[PDB]
This record gives sequence, C-alpha cells and structure tokens, in this order.
Amino acid sequence: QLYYECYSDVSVHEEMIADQVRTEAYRLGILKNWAALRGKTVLDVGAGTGILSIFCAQAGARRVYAVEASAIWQQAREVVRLNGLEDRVHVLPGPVETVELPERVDAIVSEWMGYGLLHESMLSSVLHARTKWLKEGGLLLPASAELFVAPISDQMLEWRLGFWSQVKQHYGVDMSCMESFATRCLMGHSEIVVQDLSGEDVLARPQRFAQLELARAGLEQELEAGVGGRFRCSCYGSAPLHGFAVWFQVTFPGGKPLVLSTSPLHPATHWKQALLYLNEPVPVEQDTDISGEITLLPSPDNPRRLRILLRYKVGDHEEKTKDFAME
Amino acid sequence: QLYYECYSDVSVHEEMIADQVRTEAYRLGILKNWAALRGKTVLDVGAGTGILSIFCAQAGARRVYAVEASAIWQQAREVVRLNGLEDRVHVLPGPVETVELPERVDAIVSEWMGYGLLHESMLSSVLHARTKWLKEGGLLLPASAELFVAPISDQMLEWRLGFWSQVKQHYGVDMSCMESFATRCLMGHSEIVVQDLSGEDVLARPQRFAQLELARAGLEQELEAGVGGRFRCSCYGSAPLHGFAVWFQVTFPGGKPLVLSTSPLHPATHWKQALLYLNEPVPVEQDTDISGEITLLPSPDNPRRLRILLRYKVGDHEEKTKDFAME
Ligand SMILES: Nc1ncnc2c1ncn2[C@@H]1O[C@H](C[C@@H](N)CC[C@H](N)C(=O)O)[C@@H](O)[C@H]1O
Ligand SMILES: Nc1ncnc2c1ncn2[C@@H]1O[C@H](C[C@@H](N)CC[C@H](N)C(=O)O)[C@@H](O)[C@H]1O
Repeated sequence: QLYYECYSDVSVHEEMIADQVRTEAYRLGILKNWAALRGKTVLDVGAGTGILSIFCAQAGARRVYAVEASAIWQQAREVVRLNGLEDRVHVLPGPVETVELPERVDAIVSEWMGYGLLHESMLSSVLHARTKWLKEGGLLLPASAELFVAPISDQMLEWRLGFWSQVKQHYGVDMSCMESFATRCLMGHSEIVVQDLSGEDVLARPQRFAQLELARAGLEQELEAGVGGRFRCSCYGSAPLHGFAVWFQVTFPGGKPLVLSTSPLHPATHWKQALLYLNEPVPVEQDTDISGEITLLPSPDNPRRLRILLRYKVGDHEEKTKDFAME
Repeated sequence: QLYYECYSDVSVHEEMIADQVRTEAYRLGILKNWAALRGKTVLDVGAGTGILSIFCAQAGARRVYAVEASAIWQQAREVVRLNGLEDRVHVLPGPVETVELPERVDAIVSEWMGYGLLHESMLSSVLHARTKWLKEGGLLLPASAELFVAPISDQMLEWRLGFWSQVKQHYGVDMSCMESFATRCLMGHSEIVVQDLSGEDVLARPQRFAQLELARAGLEQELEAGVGGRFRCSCYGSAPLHGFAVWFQVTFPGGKPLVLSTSPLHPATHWKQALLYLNEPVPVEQDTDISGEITLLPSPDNPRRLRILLRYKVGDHEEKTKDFAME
C-alpha cells in the first residue's frame, strides 16, 4: 500500500495521551468544574485528537468548539463522531487566531504548556482567544501556572562525566583525560536540555520564582518582556552543582484546587524538566547559599523558541550569567 | 568559559565504551590472539578514542598505528600518552585510505560495524587498508561477519497500535479509530527502524542469510552489488507479524572462536537490531511458512547509507517486495 509521513504526528499525540498524569489531571480538572460547565459553551484551544473536548462534553457542556491547526484535526473529528458527539462538539481546522465561531464562549480549556512551560507553547494563542471569544467572567482551565527552580546535582550527568575515570577499573585502560573533554562537550554549551530528574538530583529546596494568572491584565506584554524572578536557597549537602532545573505546575479552578505538576519530586510527565547546566561543575557544601534570577524570554527569531537568562551566585563566588536557548 | 559543539562526539564514544558486550568482546578477542600479535605490528582502522589500540599493545603488539579521521583522534593521542604507550602506539589523523605508514602491518583490528552491519560502516575502509597495508597471510580482527533475519511480532509496536483501542477503558473516550491512523504512520513507510527487541518478539527461528569472510577475494564487489540471500522459516504460534528484524555477529579468529552477537536473544548492545516493518500487520498461526530474500545495498546518493531490499511471502499470500532505507 501507500507510504505516509505522519510518524511524528501519531507519536506526539500518543505521548500526550499515554501521559497518565497529564491526561487524568485534565479529566478530573474538567470534571471538578462540571457546575461551571454544565449547559455552557466551551472553546478547546489546540484540541489535538479531541480528548479534552470530549471530557468537556462529558462534564455537561452544551457545545464545544474544538479548534486545531495541525493535520490531526481530522482524527479529532472521527473521535468525536465515534463517541456520538457530532451534534455538540464541532472540530474547526486552522489557528484559533482566525477561526470563526458562531458565538462567544463561557469557558476555554487548553493544554498549551510546552517544555520549560513556554517553549513552543500555545499560551499566546490561548490569551488571544480569551480576549476575542471568552465571555466576561468566563472560565479558563487551567487558570494559573507557577514556575519553579532548584539547583541540581544531576546523578546521570555525574555518572557520564565520571565514566571516563572508571574505564581503568573495568578494562585496564586509563581514560581519565577524557573527563575534561566530556565536561566541555556536555556542559560547555548554552542549550536548554530537557531531561527527567528525581529527588535524588535536587540540591536545595525548590523555589517558586513566578506565577502566571492566565486571566490577568498585561500577561501578553509580560510574556514578551520576560517572565521570571529572583530566587535564593541553601544547599542540602556536599555535591557537585551542575546547574539548575526549571519546571512548572498548572492549577485548575476549584470544584482544593487540582494541580498538575512536573516537579522531579512528583510523578513523571512527558514534559520532564528543563535543565540549565553551568559550564562545569561547582563543588558545594551543606548550607552553601545560592541565589540568582531566572527569566523566560522569547527568542528574537521566533517568540515560541524558549530562551532562559540565568544570573546566579554560588556561595562567595562572583555572580555569573548564562544565556540559554532551546535547540 | 567557552562554548563548544562536541556533545555528539563524546556521546558516540561514551555509547561505544559503555557497551560492555562490545568492548569486552574486543578486549578478549584481541587478548585471545596474543600469540599472533606478540612482537608484531597492528593497524587499528578507525581508532576513535584509542582503546582497541591500547588493548593490542597490552596483548603484546610491538607497534600499533591508530588511524582516526574524526576530531576525536586528539583524545586518542592523550589516552595513549596517559597509558605510557607513546613509544609504541602512534595516532595518525585522517582517513586510512590516504594515511602514510612507515611499514606494512601484521594485523588489522577494527570496530567497523554499523547499524544493520553495513550502515555507515567502515568495512570498505578496512578492506582498502587490507589491500594496501596488510602483509600476506596477515590477521584481521574480527575475521568474519554473519547476518541473520527473523520474522517479528514487536511487542512494543503491538502496544502502540493497540493503545488507541484501550483509551476507552482508561479514560472513557473511544479512540479506536486512531488505530488505522497509527498503523499507517508507524508502519506505512520505507525507513529502516533501529530498535532493541528481545526473544519475546521473535516469531520463528532466526535464519543466517549471509556470511562475510573479510579476507576473501571479491568482497568489495559483493558489497557494491548487494550482500544477502534467501531465507525460509515457520512461525512459532499465533501473533501479528509486523515484519522482520536483521542483525549480525562478528567472529574473532580462535585462540572456540569468540563471537560478538547483536541478536535479540543475546545481551543487548548499542547496535540494537534493524527492523523492517510491513505496511500493516499480517496475522500468522503456528507453522505458517514465511520465505523471502534479503539484500543489503548501498544507497545511490551515498554508498554508506544502508538500503535493504526485502522480498517476502507469508503463507499462501503472494510474494511482496518492500525497499527500505536508513534515514
Ligand atoms: N494557534 C493554534 N491554534 C490551533 N491549534 C493550535 C495552535 N497552536 C498549537 N495548536 C495545536 O494545539 C495542540 C496542543 C496539544 N498540547 C494539546 C492536544 C489536545 N488538547 C490534548 O490535550 O491531547 C496541538 O495539537 C497543536 O497542533
Ligand atoms: N576511513 C576512515 N578512516 C579513519 N577513521 C575512520 C574512517 N571511517 C570511520 N572512521 C572512524 O572509525 C571509528 C569507528 C568506531 N566504531 C570505532 C572506535 C574505536 N576503535 C572503538 O572501538 O572504541 C570512528 O571513530 C570513526 O570516526
């Protein structure tokens, strides 16, 4: 039969739906808001395969507009039909910025978050839709996002760097000189690295450095100018500091609020964490103070390519700056 | 400090050295040939970080020429110095096709194998070096390669395809229509897929379909015209046939010969297996006959980009052909 070039399309959506933490958080977050959704109209921004739109219908929404710009909208329409909802869930192809709805809506639901929250995220589209299509006093799901940072001693990176000095003990050949080379290569760059960590990697109490209430005035301008803030923490114990991890949570309006977290201390998600490596490891001790500032920015070529500007000071070392971008 | 673009370089060599099966097979394969190497000269084709050249010195080689074309040759020279072998192991940058050695050699050692044995493999370079630099009656390590094929029921692919029909049981939304879409996307292409399998995936006894004795007359021409052969087998039981896996082993001349295998039935290696998916699954039963022909070819744009031409016949279905390439 025929050959197709949609491996990427299915794999992205499989990854999302198989993310139990993500998909169940949205299912429950939507269901917990049934009193606000029942008999009401909803706009699903970036509906993908349509599953959130169907969750909304199941929570009692009268009508759902499922807007999806990629080729996958066709599958969403099939999914809607298969669940017998073609009369109340309407799949509309194209960007939400130019879609034509027949009415303003009572609520917007969207899974818009990207790596590091803002990489290739749909947030500006959600905000555009809010301004254009959401009724006054209308509901946004989720309602807010919080950003966190922690210093890390990445156990996998420590193993990769230390590997070369262990070759002698396994094969009888000294390769310890490869360590400086591996350090330059794995850390001496300014790329944001997406990797999953666990609590074993966290070197101080995670710090909330920003909060975004998605309905708030001025957020579109804050995104352009940079989202972020200062942080300070104290190290748990002796370890090589490799840099910092950034992650987020989003919060659904209450029925306590339901929180979808991407912390390394919480169940893994497909978002993992966004890692900001220093150029080389820095030894730290118990109670070493670390302070800094983290700003999430658009890239100049592309506002949806995430840039992170890090200022940091470890102990009595002078403040340093490192300017990262997603690749 | 400075930023570098060598993440790829360290990661490739880390992967090789951390492949215990590979690295220990070469260590032992070389050591088992100490009587042939002792007091002799060796050419290491594609020396990388230099570890095989040092194994040769440790097996008693008088002199080793370590030829490496990529930037990593510099690290090999440092590794040699660190192990006190600068007097007998000489690292020479550039392709082996144009390197100038001061003498012909008694032996060639090389880790030349690529994915599917011949993707981006150094074999033609090894053969060039054999012709130009190896003394008559000289030793090649490894000495031979064998190629295997088996029909597979890929358990991970079965799960990915069947995932969509299971969404209803986990989230209350029917997405079974996504299955045809996922099948077209994941199987309806002609790319060779590199993936690790296990015995749970093997649907019939693996078949050897070719053997390459690396010293033999005419091998360079066989590589250009295509390496391969016919196979026949009978299925173990009822399962979806997804296609075929191809893998290899290489054999070191004897001190029984030491074999480095990349079979899914044997310890995993970084080579994994090369998977050839049909356009859609084919149901088979116990004792379903499967026959075919497999040919490994150069690509027209690039002789080192692997092409695999598959002819296959499942049961009483007509013979089919599918022409694959590495991406
Ligand atoms: N401006 C836009 N308008 C419409 N769709 C968009 C836009 N930007 C991104 N998308 C789509 O938004 C979807 C984002 C997904 N994270 C969410 C998929 C789906 N809602 C789910 O939760 O499984 C993707 O399918 C993108 O193709
Ligand atoms: N024609 C060539 N001449 C010299 N080096 C080559 C050539 N083709 C490939 N290479 C290098 O060959 C090496 C192949 C590696 N598989 C082996 C590395 C090393 N011998 C090891 O076993 O760890 C890589 O470092 C390639 O850069």
